[PDB]
Amino acid sequence: TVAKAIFIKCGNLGTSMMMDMLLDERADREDVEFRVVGTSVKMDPECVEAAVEMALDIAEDFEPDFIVYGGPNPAAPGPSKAREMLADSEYPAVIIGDAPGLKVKDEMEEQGLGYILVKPDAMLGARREFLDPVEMAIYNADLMKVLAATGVFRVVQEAFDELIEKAKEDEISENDLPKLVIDRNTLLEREEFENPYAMVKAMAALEIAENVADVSVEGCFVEQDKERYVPIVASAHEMMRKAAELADEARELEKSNDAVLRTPHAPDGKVLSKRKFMEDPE
Amino acid sequence: TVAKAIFIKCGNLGTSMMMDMLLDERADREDVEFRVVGTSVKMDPECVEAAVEMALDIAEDFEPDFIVYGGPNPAAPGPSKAREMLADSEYPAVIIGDAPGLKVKDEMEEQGLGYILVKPDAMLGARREFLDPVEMAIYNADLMKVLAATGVFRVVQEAFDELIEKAKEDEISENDLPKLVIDRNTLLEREEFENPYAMVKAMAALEIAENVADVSVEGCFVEQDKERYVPIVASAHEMMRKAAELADEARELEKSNDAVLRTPHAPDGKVLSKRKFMEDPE
Amino acid sequence: TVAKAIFIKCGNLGTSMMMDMLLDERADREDVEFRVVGTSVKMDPECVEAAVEMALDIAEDFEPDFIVYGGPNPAAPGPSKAREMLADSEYPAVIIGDAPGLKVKDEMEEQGLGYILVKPDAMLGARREFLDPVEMAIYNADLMKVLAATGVFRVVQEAFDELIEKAKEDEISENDLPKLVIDRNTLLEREEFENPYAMVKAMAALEIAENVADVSVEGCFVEQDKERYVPIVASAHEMMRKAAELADEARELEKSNDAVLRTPHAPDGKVLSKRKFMEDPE
Amino acid sequence: TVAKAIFIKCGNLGTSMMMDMLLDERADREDVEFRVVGTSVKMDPECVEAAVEMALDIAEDFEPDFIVYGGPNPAAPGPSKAREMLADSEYPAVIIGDAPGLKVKDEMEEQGLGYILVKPDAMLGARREFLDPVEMAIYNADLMKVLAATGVFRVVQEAFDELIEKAKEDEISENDLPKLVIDRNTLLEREEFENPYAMVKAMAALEIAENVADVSVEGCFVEQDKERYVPIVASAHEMMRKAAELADEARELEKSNDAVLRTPHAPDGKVLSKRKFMEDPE
Amino acid sequence: TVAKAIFIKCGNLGTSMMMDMLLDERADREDVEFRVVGTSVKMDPECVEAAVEMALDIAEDFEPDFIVYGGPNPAAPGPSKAREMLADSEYPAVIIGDAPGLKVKDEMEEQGLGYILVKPDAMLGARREFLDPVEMAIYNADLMKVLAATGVFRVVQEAFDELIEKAKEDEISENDLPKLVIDRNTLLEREEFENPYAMVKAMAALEIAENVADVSVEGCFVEQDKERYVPIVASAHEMMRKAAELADEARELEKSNDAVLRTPHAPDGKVLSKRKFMEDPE
Amino acid sequence: TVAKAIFIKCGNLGTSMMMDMLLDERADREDVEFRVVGTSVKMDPECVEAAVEMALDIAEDFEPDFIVYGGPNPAAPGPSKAREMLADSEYPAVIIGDAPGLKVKDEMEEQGLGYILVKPDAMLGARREFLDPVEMAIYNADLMKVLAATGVFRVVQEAFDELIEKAKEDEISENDLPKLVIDRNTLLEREEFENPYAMVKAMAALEIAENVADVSVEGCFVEQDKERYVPIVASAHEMMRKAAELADEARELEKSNDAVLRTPHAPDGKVLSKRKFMEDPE
Ligand SMILES: [Mg+2]
Ligand SMILES: [Mg+2]
Ligand SMILES: [Mg+2]
Ligand SMILES: [Mg+2]
Ligand SMILES: [Mg+2]
Ligand SMILES: [Mg+2]
Ligand SMILES: [Mg+2]
Ligand SMILES: [Mg+2]
Repeated sequence: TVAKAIFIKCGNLGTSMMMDMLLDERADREDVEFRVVGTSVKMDPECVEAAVEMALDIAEDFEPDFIVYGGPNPAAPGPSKAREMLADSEYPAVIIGDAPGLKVKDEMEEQGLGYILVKPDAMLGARREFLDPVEMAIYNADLMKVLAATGVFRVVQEAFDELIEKAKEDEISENDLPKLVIDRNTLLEREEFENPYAMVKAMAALEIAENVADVSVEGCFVEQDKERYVPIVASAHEMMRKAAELADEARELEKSNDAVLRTPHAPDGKVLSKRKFMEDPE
Repeated sequence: TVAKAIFIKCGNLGTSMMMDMLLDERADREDVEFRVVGTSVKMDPECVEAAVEMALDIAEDFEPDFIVYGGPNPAAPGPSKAREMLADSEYPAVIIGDAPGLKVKDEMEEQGLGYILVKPDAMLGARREFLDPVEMAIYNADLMKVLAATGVFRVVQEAFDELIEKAKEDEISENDLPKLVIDRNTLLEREEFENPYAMVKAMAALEIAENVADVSVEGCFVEQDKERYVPIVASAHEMMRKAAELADEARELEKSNDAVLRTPHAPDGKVLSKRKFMEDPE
Repeated sequence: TVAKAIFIKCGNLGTSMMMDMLLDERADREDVEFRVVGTSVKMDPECVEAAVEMALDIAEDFEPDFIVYGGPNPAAPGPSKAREMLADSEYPAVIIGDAPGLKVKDEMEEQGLGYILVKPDAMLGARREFLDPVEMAIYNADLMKVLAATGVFRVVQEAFDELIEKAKEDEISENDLPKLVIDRNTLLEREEFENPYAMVKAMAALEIAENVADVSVEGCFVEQDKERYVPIVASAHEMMRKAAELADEARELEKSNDAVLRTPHAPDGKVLSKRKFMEDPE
Repeated sequence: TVAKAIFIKCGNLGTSMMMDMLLDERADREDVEFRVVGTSVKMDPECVEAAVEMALDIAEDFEPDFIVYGGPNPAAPGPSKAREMLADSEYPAVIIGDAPGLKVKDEMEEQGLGYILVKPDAMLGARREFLDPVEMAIYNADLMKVLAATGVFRVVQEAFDELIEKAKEDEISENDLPKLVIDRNTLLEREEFENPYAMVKAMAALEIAENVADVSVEGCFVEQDKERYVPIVASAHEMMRKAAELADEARELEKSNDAVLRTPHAPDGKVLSKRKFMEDPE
Repeated sequence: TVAKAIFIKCGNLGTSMMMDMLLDERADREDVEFRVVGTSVKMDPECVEAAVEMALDIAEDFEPDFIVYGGPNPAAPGPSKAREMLADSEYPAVIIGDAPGLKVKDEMEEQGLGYILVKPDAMLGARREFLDPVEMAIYNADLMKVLAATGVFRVVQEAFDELIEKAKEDEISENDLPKLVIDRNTLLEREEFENPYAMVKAMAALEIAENVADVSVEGCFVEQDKERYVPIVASAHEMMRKAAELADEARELEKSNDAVLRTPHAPDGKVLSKRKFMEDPE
Repeated sequence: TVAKAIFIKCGNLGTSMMMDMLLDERADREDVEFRVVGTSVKMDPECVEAAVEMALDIAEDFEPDFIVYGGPNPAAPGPSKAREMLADSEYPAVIIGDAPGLKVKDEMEEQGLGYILVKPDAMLGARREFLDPVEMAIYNADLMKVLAATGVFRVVQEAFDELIEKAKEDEISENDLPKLVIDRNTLLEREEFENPYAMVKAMAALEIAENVADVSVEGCFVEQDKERYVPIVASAHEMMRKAAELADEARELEKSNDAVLRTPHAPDGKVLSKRKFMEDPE
């Protein structure tokens, strides 16, 4: 049995960039089929409605088991429109967002929607005087390293792998949909790191990443004097570059102990596991 | 006038991940509208045909000025199917690929297709014993840093910004479509770096990135003994992590000279430019 | 001529550690004379009363133009007892503290006391399972580097030096007592850095340092499960270590531009200035 | 029993900055009480006399079990005056100093004084053209990191904790006073590091720190041409920065082995011990 | 007992620099005696003939069991003249060279010569506008670190040591002459590293080092525009510097596991072995 | 005119490894011809005599303008034998050695010999339990980097190039022979570095390198307990590794200012100069 899902991407978040690929890392899974659609970085109501309409049009013939909408701020006008539309459909749906989505957690539960809110997936320093295409890619590279090496992406992988198993049995109820809020403390109960200083460095990285959002918000929405907001948004990006270095340090500590956790998918979808470098995943 | 384009993403390449977002980094461009569709990491003929069918179905009402297909190896069976389908349509199209696409350069020109082949966008170490979702994200983070900080993404941004200006006048001929092959030497004629050692470090990074592909190919397709191919594909990822460090070093050298090039888009689409940190882009 | 002051130290703050020495770095100023007294790390009301008693006791013959009380949380029982005793004395006083001091900011202005509150001077992870003497010294070394290389200590040096001048004019009124709150944004109003990225890295260092406090507070006072609070306080120390590294990176950028600001004292007390390494300070 | 001591600080040494704090890192010991006095950085005969007078006057009602004088060069005029005054007093006393103190080791033994001479606690590059307040704080941050992470501060902690136990017998014989000389080779007799390379990197850091003193002395007291002495004193600071980086590397090695030694004090003064991060100190 | 050999050095290779010293690291072996002769960096046929003449001249009385010729490109005119003269002599010979030596591999086996071709021993960026004496020494330092820390020099040490044993048995036949080609994959057949990531980082270092050669060749012999060839040769040197850093990182991983392999010679010549730092070599 | 010289190498010193190569970095000088002979690492009286005999025998027909003997400790038995033999010969000669050579500086002057004594060229940690071939190569790679990047090799290059010009007069007076002692302070009289912090970091690297010798001597010739001497010699190597990192940092600072001094030789032997990367050497 093959699980099917549609992913909708409007605006950009580190987790939404990677969400679907974390589920079939080598494209050799025989038990899933996905469609991805979106309006690139635009996330205003008009564009989001168009993205969701594309998804629901495709859904008629594709018959997805679930639909995922990912992008910044579930509480903003565009994303709110996607929530209304998905909540109004027959398809089980999950919203992937950032910390600002906490504001509409109750609304989503009432809408029968699942959610994964990633607090360290911080908004970048989006002022024209600082953020050009290259800087936007450098920041996303640092954020991707943080979310991957700290183990945050493994939490997302697990949540979706569980939903995929239920999708195969056409047994996805509203109570099966995730209601997750990820942050620094999430790491305390993961079996991610064998070395404790790796866990602690990873936690420091996620704390710094979560803190970057407040700096970006101050420089993009509060401060209006350019002589002040340009340095402010740039400082947010310097923070994120150091958070990636902490995440890199944590991973190198696991390498020193030959204890790097790897959880690849088998062709039939089963999530395997290994720690030692030369050990086969099982 | 608003330029419209559809991006199709099958399989994953660092350049295809970012291609559309490099054109509207803060989502405030009033002169473009994009639709993005794809089948995630799957790039076999069946999936690619489905992705292209989605795009062409959307194209009827969306009326794009051009269509872009991005993903690994334009010469593989799946991508070749996309090339046939796009070549058979009325829509000007561009193929974004990696070095293996060089094999079908002549075919694409005969098909009336543009192309941007990025040699340093290297295939990862895709063996199940090593590549799990987290490792696949860490590698992509390093590759994204390399492609961004060396200036490769600025070359892509420029090529598409030129096509967008022509799209606005509905004047995109086959001769206007790009025919670009990017590698280490491309950097020699860019006005990217003010400091020469930054350029030289960026070139070293792209050379190492291009070389990673041969290692990944050896470990994934040639070597069949796991005691040998697992270390081989892992060594490819260690190379890419050092290429990202070189790219980071180049950018820090530009920072030391307060000469970091930034080329953000104005709301009307115009590509602005600046070097000094406190200088407004113009 | 020759101003005099008494410094009282109870508990420890990075700023209180260095405050007096920042005013006579080579012990060759002839316009100042200082006395330092305290009860070491203890800062309970009994111990703080004893410390101010010592200060007030020696003030009788020493005759200080002003007295300084420095240590953590001026809102706590111990430090509050000290503000009480100093406000009702015949010597103008200044309170050096950290962010919690903001709770009693107005109360201090009402008491006729001066103050310098350093937000980035963060409480450390004071849990017995983690913080031994060596770890405390390591954390203080990192904090000392942050406060010094970001330029925060220069702001403090300048405040006390201006007061030392007002004091020589035997006219120290309340309107002369400093009323400073120092944080990341303090750097925007300074000319500390010639290189813009050095200032932005220094800002990021101060933001991380300020954020360390919330983590230490959670681990010391809120979280009660030791499997969680030990990793939490350690993650605060890993954050500070990276803040120290950003501060170091900033200073190295100034070195690359041969623009390290140095403001040494002359024997008469005047603050000289220089930027180039081989430039005499004027 | 509650042991009591008075610490006198004139001039600045890394060990004198931290000595008292190393004995009650979280201020929760109920078996000790300290008073700290001094004249800040000034250490001339006049100031040191005043410093010891304050101490002796306080000693009257405080009734300490021992007195500690810490500062650079026990052989200089001021410190020599302090040695005579303390040697003459009724209180058992210990002198904390640097390598120049070796010149009067026999003399202190005849004066009935204890001593802890720390060779790596090197004099800084005190030339006006180079050493301003910020540079002095940066140097001290590096030196503190070296003395902490190499284990030197634990040697000092242990010596005083041993004396405090003796004091609880209200009988400190001259025989009980420490007579220690600490340097690179001190580590060979300790079990500070579980990893041998961490021990040898720590030894290299202490050797470099010890060697800094000779460079500082040359630039401050021998070389008279500013074109030569400013570079000489700055080179001493670059050496101390790298010593701190070596000490940091040693500690990260202990982290990789989850073997960081921690020896916190219990509320009753007992020194506990632990190696594994998640293990309770016992 | 006491084997003898003559080493001839013309031109420079990292391996030829170190080959003889790797056999008697502390100059205390009593089973070997060596003579070294050459014409420095010159390797033209006239200079190489003179060097072999010296060797053959001293061989008359010295009576070497074997002669070694080491330097770049055994396929070039100069080195070919040396293979000619050595193959037609009464002393068994071995040729140490780099990758270009593969062109004449069969030709050398036909000449009855032994060989050790080190692929990672890459030609440097020998253009006058870039390579001065200091840059050449820097490049050689990085290459020397790569060849040593990755374990390549141990492979070479072992080849010559086994030959030295065959030589003492006065039975050195052609079947005893080494026929080695060393590259990244050579490490897969060794037990050099206890930590798997140290071996993978060492493999990546050797792959980058091998790739440096193609870049140097392009800049020195193909590219003719100086605005392009100077950056090209410099990028090859930046690559080697990162290869040296990966090799260093690998060695540090072995240190973290206290597993640095050491194979020192005993006075009698037997190769001892040890892994733990404090373990006597047996 | 074609100057000729013979280099004799017994034992190993960093300066003796590179001395001849520093004079013809690309082997294109047509004004010089060299012969190099030696006994590898052995430097006992027997071997050194044989070494000088080879040289003197070759000198007959070669007819060099001067002879150079390079190796550790000019004062040891073997080197002393070489000094006597060369002093007695008809050829002007120069002795290259390390700091122990200072012991016979007056003697060499009376022997009519020139000398270049390099204090930072430190003896390595030659204890069997620690120094195997790989460790020796690693140490030498770090030392080479220090002597190259700090500018010491340029001092040596210049001294010999000055002597070669004299030799082209077929008249080298004793007065023409170099009498140099190189150490940290040598940099103060050079204009090697455009950036002053690069100069002081290079000075710090040479100081650390010079200080390594004393640690090595202690572990090799003074300390007899293996539990103490193995850590001692390994600590000397950790110091040299950090000295190399400092020298690397100095060079990267020159790169940031596009001010890397390069002084390549022209085909006729003239020494050219350039600072800016893209500028031709003149
Ligand atoms: Mg439903
Ligand atoms: Mg409902
Ligand atoms: Mg169910
Ligand atoms: Mg067409
Ligand atoms: Mg056509
Ligand atoms: Mg046209
Ligand atoms: Mg439990
Ligand atoms: Mg031109």
